Amino acid sequence: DHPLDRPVWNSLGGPQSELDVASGNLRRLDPAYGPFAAAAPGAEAGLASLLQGDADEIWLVEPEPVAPPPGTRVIRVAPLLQMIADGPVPSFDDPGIVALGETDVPEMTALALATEPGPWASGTWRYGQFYGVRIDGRLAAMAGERMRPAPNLAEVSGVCTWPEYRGRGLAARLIRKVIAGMAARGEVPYLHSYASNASAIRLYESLGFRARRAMTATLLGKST
Repeated sequence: DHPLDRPVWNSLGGPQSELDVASGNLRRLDPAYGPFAAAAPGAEAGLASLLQGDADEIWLVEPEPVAPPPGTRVIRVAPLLQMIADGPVPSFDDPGIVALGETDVPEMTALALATEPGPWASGTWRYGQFYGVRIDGRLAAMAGERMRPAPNLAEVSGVCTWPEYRGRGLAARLIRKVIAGMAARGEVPYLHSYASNASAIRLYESLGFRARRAMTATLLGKST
């Protein structure tokens, strides 16, 4: 099957294998980076073993909903549309977009926790390159890189903008910058949207992404 059919499994067994903290037929992203996990086909019972504290949870990204094995419960199930940008990136020079780094982490963290960038843990900024835009000296918006299911695939993630800076085209410009870097390295961008986000899908289509397939994000917690 395609590397993007199991992006958590494949990234953690592939280019990002140093981020895997589990063993054997379970793969678990270092929690400093994010909440993602995956099981070998047939080995899903072991997912419960990744959930010890009462409030622990794991996100899975698979073609179908993951059934809660014994010791677990489904908290959320989110239909996704997975998209790929495998056509040429038109060049777009945008010097207002700045690379982010360690000194920006407090501000990145505030933005991420306040908006909907997806999961954001203490070390998520280390997952790959992040870019930002600053307005009145504030970090207005950001976007970055995340999973790498194979050497030539790279995920666009962490796209978020403070409400007060929305409607100015920042997200589009940040996505452009991220995919330019991927392009420079000969990598193909991909991303997930919620299937429900009609607006976002149109934005991504306008930035060169096409629908690849439906996927499902499952959030598992401990059974009560």
